[PDB]
Amino acid sequence: ATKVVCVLKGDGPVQGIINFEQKESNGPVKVWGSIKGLTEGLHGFHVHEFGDNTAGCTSAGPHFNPLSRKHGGPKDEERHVGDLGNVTADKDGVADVSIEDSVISLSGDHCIIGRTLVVHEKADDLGKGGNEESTKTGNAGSRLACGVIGIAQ
Amino acid sequence: ATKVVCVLKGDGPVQGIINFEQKESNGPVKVWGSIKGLTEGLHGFHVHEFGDNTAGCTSAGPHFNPLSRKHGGPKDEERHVGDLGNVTADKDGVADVSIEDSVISLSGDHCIIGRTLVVHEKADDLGKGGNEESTKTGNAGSRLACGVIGIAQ
Ligand SMILES: [Cu+2]
Ligand SMILES: [Cu+2]
Ligand SMILES: [Zn+2]
Ligand SMILES: [Zn+2]
Repeated sequence: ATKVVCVLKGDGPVQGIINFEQKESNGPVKVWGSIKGLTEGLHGFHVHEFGDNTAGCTSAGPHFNPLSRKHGGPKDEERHVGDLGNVTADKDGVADVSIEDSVISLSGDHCIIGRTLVVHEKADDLGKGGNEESTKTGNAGSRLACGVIGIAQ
Repeated sequence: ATKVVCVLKGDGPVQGIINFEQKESNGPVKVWGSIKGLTEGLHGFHVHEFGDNTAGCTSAGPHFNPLSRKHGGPKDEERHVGDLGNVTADKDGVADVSIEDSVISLSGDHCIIGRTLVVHEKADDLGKGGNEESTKTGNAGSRLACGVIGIAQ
């Protein structure tokens, strides 16, 4: 794949549009877009395993993790494929998202197409929280909005 | 893939859940589930090209058609990959979908993961309407509900 898009929606005010682009079947994935409705500050931003919206964001499952690693930040060697870290919302509740990641992919074994993008209630502690939950979700809390990742024109 | 799912939602009362399962790469895809809120009778049922929900079902674009063929019914050689024909709603407004198709796939060039499933306003004429629109959309009319096709557990 080359271009993909995800529309985040939830039961609250959080909504956004996140694009993904991958020039090469191997490489870096550019991820960008905007999310509104958020409390100012850091929010966990992850690719969850299943593109299943049958029970809202809950049915998305845990973080996409085909290498069976523990949770971390995007720069850690130890992390889930789906660990994209935090995004930052401004005082207007708006997160201008721009991330480049070489672990997720739009092709191959780490393909995230058909999976779910989630934006969280609180900051992802990137696996340094000192408890089991930190090693699973970064303590990012509830899922405020999500969308299935789909193929874009 | 083995298993994928799609949650259909739209601007009106149509909603449903559709499952797709494929056991061999080859291989035939079983499609099944329930759609409620429909007018009794025949409704067009297609996989559209983009998993892009940015502007409702409109942004899903045209029928998935990597072979650049004309619109047909699922039994036709001449058809788009996305042409699943009609589903039938009963007098309760419920379409209990059960289709088997070996043109769509959950992998390879005809993969529908990350594309959009749509259920339409009217019957799909299966490319037998005698006008240009018939050879494109089957004259199935408006898009009542759609969802991105996602990976299920
Ligand atoms: Cu998460
Ligand atoms: Cu259609
Ligand atoms: Zn994680
Ligand atoms: Zn068609």
